[PDB]
Amino acid sequence: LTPAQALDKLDALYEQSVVALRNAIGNYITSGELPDENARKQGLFVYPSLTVTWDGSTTNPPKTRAFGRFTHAGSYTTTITRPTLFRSYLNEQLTLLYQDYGAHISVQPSQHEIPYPYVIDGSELTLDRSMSAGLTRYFPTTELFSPLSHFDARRVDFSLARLRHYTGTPVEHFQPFVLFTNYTRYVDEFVRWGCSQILDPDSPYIALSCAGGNWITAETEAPEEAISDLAWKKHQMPAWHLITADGQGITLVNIGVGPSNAKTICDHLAVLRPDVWLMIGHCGGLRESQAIGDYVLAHAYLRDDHVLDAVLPPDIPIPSIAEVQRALYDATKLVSGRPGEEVKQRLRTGTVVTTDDRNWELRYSASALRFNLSRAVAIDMESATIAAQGYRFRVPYGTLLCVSDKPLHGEIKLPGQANRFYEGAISEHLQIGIRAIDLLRAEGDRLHSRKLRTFNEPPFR
Amino acid sequence: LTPAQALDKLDALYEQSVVALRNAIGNYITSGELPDENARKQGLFVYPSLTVTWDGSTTNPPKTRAFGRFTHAGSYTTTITRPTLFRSYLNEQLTLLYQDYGAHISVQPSQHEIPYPYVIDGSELTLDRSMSAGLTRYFPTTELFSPLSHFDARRVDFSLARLRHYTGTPVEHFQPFVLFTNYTRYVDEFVRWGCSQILDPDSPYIALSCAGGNWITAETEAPEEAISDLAWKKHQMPAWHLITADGQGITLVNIGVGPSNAKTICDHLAVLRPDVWLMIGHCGGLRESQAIGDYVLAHAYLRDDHVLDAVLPPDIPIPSIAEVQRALYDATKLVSGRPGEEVKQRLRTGTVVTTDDRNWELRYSASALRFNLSRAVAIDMESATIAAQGYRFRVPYGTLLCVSDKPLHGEIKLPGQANRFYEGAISEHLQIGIRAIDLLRAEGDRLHSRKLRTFNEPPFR
Amino acid sequence: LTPAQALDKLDALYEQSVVALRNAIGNYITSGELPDENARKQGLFVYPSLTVTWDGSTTNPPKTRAFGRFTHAGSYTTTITRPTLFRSYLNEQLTLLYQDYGAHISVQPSQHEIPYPYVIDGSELTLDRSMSAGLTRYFPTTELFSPLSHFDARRVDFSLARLRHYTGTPVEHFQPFVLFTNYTRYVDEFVRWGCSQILDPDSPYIALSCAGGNWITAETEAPEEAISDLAWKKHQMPAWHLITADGQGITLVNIGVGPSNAKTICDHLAVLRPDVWLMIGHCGGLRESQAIGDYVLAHAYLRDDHVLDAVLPPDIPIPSIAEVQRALYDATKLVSGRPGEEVKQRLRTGTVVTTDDRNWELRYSASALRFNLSRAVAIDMESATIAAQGYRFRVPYGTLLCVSDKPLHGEIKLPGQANRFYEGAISEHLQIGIRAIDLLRAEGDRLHSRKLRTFNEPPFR
Repeated sequence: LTPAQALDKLDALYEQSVVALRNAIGNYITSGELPDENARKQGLFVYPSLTVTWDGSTTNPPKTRAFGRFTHAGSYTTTITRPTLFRSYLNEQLTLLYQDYGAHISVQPSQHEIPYPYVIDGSELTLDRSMSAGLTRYFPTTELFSPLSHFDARRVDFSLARLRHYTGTPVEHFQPFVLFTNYTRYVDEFVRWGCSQILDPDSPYIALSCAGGNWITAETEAPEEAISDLAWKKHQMPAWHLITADGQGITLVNIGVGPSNAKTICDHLAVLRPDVWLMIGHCGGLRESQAIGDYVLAHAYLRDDHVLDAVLPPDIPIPSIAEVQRALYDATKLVSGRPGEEVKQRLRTGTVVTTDDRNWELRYSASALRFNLSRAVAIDMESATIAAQGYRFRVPYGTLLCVSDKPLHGEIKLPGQANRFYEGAISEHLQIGIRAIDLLRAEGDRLHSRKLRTFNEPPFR
Repeated sequence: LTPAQALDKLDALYEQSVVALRNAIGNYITSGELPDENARKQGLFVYPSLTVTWDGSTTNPPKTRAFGRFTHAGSYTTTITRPTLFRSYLNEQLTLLYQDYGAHISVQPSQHEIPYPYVIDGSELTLDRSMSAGLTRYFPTTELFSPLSHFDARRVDFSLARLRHYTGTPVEHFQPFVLFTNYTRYVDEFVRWGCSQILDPDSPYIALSCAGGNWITAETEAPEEAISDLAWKKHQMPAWHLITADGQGITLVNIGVGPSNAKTICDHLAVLRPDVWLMIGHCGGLRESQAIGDYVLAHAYLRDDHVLDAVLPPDIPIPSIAEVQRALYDATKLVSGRPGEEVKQRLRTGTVVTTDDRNWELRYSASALRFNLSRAVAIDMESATIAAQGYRFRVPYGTLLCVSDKPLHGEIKLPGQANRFYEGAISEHLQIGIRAIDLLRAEGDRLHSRKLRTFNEPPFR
Repeated sequence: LTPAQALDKLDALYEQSVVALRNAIGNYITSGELPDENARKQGLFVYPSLTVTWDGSTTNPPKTRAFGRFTHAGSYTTTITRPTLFRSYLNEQLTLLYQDYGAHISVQPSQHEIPYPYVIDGSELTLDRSMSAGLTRYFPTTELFSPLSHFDARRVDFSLARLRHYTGTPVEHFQPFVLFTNYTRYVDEFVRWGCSQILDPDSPYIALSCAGGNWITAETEAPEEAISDLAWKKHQMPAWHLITADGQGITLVNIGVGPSNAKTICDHLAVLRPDVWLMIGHCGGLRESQAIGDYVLAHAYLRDDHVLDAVLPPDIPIPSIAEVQRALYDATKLVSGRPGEEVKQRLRTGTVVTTDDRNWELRYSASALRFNLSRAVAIDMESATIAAQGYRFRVPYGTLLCVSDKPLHGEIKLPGQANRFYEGAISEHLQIGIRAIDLLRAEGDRLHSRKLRTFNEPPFR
């Protein structure tokens, strides 16, 4: 079986099942009819199942590529969902295994049914008590030889649903290069630069999906509702997508503040298999030689975020991704206009502390030892969490923060208040983020190294 | 008071005290005479004390330099020892503070006497029971406003004595660029390349101090006793110094195996304030795609060495020094020929596990989870310790190991056992180390960044 | 099936397999021929498998003996290797179970093939890339009801190989009574005393295997190369075996310094099932009443060695072995002349701290609390590790150190230098060790008590 073929059979099998389930649900709602246990066992509501096998013998196996490789020989499977949405990805990946390793592809009904909530397309239903009880009782609901991908069908559906809700955007609009910001003024500056890019008939950016719904293209009456204030009341983490023809745009998510939030957003955004996400936000400068408006390139993190300690113990080393570091570095060199060791007067590379206690100042003395011990240089509340999640989900990551204040030196200024020197840098900052992406996008596959491959790393990127 | 002046008064005061103490000791040994408590209180046996003050007001204070800076205004002091040995360093540092900040230097007797063992230039002079007791009873012994430097007089003397003993070399011969190796064959290759360098009338290398005593210069009968086998029985960590006129040579120390050793050696070598030390040794490849002879550039460490957990908790992040990473990377590009992106076929950049349990294989199962969790790529027994010590003592560090075997893939091999493919690269490996040093030496001050500065970082480098 | 019979069938089955594998390997090397999977399944490369069963009903079951007992009724099995080497041991053990319990012995091919490295007798192979790859791919490699013995076939082969490498000696020369030393001068004194013993036609000692190869017997031209300095460069832990007719000699291993090393050596030496190993080395005296040259009989250990914390938690109690303690005690009484309670002026029995941080002095204040809390009396770097390993592998153990300096009292000496009084003591010390062994050897089986038996203690000693 071949790539293109596999995709079609996936498309087919999937549509078939979702349609079959929707039908079953309606038939129950209207007449109270139940599905026949036999057709289900036969794979009525089941997700398609994609399997790739390798005999383990190829003359020149790619050993440098970061993804799309085989560690050993055998069969790798996984359930599939939204084949259309993932068509690009699925093809790119299957092709690599098909050609480079000459793998045996095959598609067929899995043993996992699609939870009914994931097939109810229009507005969520509003059945009475009994009606609901009956649904969750007679229909597929959510429950609490080697993996072919990182997430299985159910995990992906679960996250796709959330991404929409939190983001206030369609999962189809997300771009491969992500930018995370903890300050509202960053979106403002992003949207503005965005629309600008659309009108420029040279900028590949041809559209702008906005948290809330607004779709903005070259010909759009009043490009004002782009930042419909109502967004920040309906969506905990609004997103904005500067889309391009080939879908190599830039997606920006304003994760807001709290490690709790940074973990949550990444847990879902991860299923879309991004190429890289960058933390572009404000932070506190801990060194006296730092001036508000300066930049910090995180090269390590003191994880006082707690949110990921369970799944990733604090003594597990979270490294810097060289490729992402250079991009962030050079981007600062170019955008800030000063080439050479000149940048060091505006950029400090060092260890960043991420914490879940915003009023950490109230306990400085207690923190001070660890702060010194780790040669901390700045402090924030998302960095380490974003990095850690990138590390966990194999998504290149990087952190470039802008000093918005110096807690340890009288100058405490809560973002939103008058802080000339910080505020005036918000635009340049966002630009360093964007340029870093440009640089990384041009890197092609170089972007991805083997730095995050686990021993059991799935063949799919 | 000025730099040159301060240095001379230090020289003076020091010589005076050591001589005064040697005298006191002889006078006791010969006649049983004791020193007069009054002259001691006056500063008879005391070390000189160097003090630098800053009023805290300079128009353009260096804020980018990594060392020789002032965080705040005030008086910084420290006891001084072996002023002659540290003449170069002491001058370079005092000068920076004198000029750039216009600091007020001053020298004067401290309140700390020199332990008598540090002044007995002679290995020994046989004293019986009572003679000894009398000595430790009536003479200075080792009894377990801001800091100007990292180590005080006693701490330095302590380490200098050891460095000699462990190394089998004179502390005066140590060079600013250090190479650490865990395999005897590395020294062989180093010595050979060294002598060759001396004979070449273009290679700045004009001498070769050898563990044991042998001093080798351009005109030396038989440059054979260079590796006097007796060294490895008298010195737990033999050193070899390829000295140059200006003292910018290369020092190589064969730390042998065990984290216990790596810590010990660094504790002492640190007082000589090196410019960078590199871990050039063997390791086990944990990834299937690795081949014996390949290289590993550590970009993080899983610290299972235990030896430093007390003074530096495992959750404290130890980063990579960008400058050192590039040098190690580029050096591998150049030396292994075939540069560019082909290097990735021979060099893997990833996390290295350092452990104190050599037979860790006997417990693989237990380790496996953490190995996977940390995306480990290789395993050794010094890396993380050397790195962590560099981190602690503010000495740029880097690790570039060579896969000598693959424990997880039927190929457990021992350093001594026949390993055709590892042995073959030992020369090329050492060359990558040396080239990286060359590259870093040429970096001038660029080598030193602010990545290791603590909040209370001492003015002196 | 009977003892002698079982040993022969083991001998047979083993030789057969190793020969068959060697043949297979050659056939591959020369023609590229592969073994037939069928013959392998049949047990072509497999180790013999020794099984003993007990119906669980004997009138007077030995309940006092320390080893060779049955906890419950059932079948106890294990793979066997080098039957010839273990002939003595294997017989002695199988006999005890055969007679005392009337057990049913049986031998037969196991399910475990012998890793090819263990059958290549001469020197390790040096095949090219492909040749090696092919070997590890098509042949047995090292991959990472109740047990009859402590270690199975593979584990034993693994350690036998290492013992040779680290020790620089043939596993067949190892004697039942072991001495561990952390100072080179101990071997010197041992060798000297050894040759002396050989020449004396009353001393059972008739030979001396030396680390490096040198075999010394009564008629050996120049007994000088006994301590071939080259040993300490090729062997991380040289051994010397004072052999006797009946193999009840004394083996001395210079484990050098570091807990990492002590663990490693015991991991392997353990498979030879020694009768007892003693830690005879130097240490630091922590009590002012102690004088350099004094002895310390460890009766407990503060485990700051970290190296065994994983496998044996620090709160698990490591006791003293009464039998070994008496021997060590009396040996000090006899050898030091001082009889009765006079010994207490030269020997202090107390708790010893073992650490992996050699420059622990640099942190005294932090240690001091625990030191006091544990009534510490001396400090070293192997004791607790050797003791713990003995405890782990059921090998009676004991520690008798010699004070080589007093860190806490102005004499932070560096053993490997000019410490007059410690040097003098060495010979007497080594003699106490040797006398203790004599005493224990005479103890016959008394030596072994039930103090180390686990609940599942294997039948074999």
